[PDB]
Amino acid sequence: SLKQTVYIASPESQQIHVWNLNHEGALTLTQVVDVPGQVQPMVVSPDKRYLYVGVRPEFRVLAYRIAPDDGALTFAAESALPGSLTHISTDHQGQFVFVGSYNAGNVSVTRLEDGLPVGVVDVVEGLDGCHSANISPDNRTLWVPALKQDRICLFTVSDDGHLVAQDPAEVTTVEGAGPRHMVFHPNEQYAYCVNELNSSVDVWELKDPHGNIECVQTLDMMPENFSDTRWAADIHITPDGRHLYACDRTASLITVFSVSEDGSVLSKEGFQPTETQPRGFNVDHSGKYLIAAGQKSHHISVYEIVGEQGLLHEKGRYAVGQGPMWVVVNAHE
Repeated sequence: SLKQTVYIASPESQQIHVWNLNHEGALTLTQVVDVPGQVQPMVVSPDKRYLYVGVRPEFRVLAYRIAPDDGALTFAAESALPGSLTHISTDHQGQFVFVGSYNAGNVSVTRLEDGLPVGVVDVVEGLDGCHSANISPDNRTLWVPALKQDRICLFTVSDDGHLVAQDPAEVTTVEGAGPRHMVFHPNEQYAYCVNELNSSVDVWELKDPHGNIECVQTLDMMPENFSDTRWAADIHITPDGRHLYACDRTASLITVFSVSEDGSVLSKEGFQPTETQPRGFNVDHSGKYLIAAGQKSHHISVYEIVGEQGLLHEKGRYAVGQGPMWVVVNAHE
C-alpha cells in the first residue's frame, strides 16, 4: 500500500521535520533532524535513496540517506558550493545536482557518483538573482529563472554535465515580474512559472505550432481587490495535471488554479488563507493533500484537495521548526 513521507525545512532552528502521511491526510512525527546549518532547499533523488539539501552560512549540498521503510534521514555526504543554495534539483537520471544561487547570481552543476555529491562540474555566472534550475521533461534543457533579469535562461545539459547556452539563450517576462519558481505539466507540453515581484503566473508552451517556446498566457494570481506588496513564492501542480497552486507571502494565501485538459489554459478558482507568510508548500503524490508552511507561523497546515475546482479544505495543523520554508513529499511502496 502507498506510504508517503513529508519533509519540512526549518532553517532558523536548523531542523528538518520528517512526517508520515496516511490516506486520511493525518501526519505523525517520525523524526526531527538537527542539521549542521540553516537548511533551505531540498529535493529527493530520482531513485529515492537520498535527500539533497542546501545549507548556510557554510554553503554546501548535504546528502542524507533515506530509509526505505519510514523515510528516516542519516547524514551521508557533503559537498561545497560557491554560493548560497537558493534552489536545488537533479536531472532525471540522478547523475547531477543543479543549484541556483540568488546572491552569487549563477547556476552550477555538481556531479553525483552513486548518489553522492563529489564536486562542481560547471558553473554559469551573470545570471543575476538566479532563483531555480529546472531540467526539462526530456532531460536535455535546463530552465533557469533569473529573477533580477526578468528572464528564464535555457541551457543544453551535455552528457558530462556542462551547460551550453541554447538559442534563443532565454525567454523574457514582464518588466519587473521576477521569475522565481516553475514546474512542468505531466504531459510535458507546458511549463508554469510564478513571478515573485508582481505575483503572476506565466504559461509557457515548450514548442508551439512554429517550433518556439512561447508564453501563451499570463494571470494575476492575487484576488482582484488585492493591492499590497506582491511577494509570490512557490508553485506546484498535482500529478494528474488538473490543479495548479501558487502562494504569496504578503497575503498569506494559496491561489487555486484549474488547468484545461490540454494544459494550455489556467483558470483562477479561488484563494485559501494559510500559514502566515507561506514561502514553501507542496502536494502529495496522490494529488489529494496540500501541505503548506508558514515562515512566520512556524507551523504547517494540511489541506485536502476537493472536487473539480480543487479548492482546499483544512484537515490539520502541526508545529515544526522556526521559519519553515520548504516542503517535499516522497512516496514509497
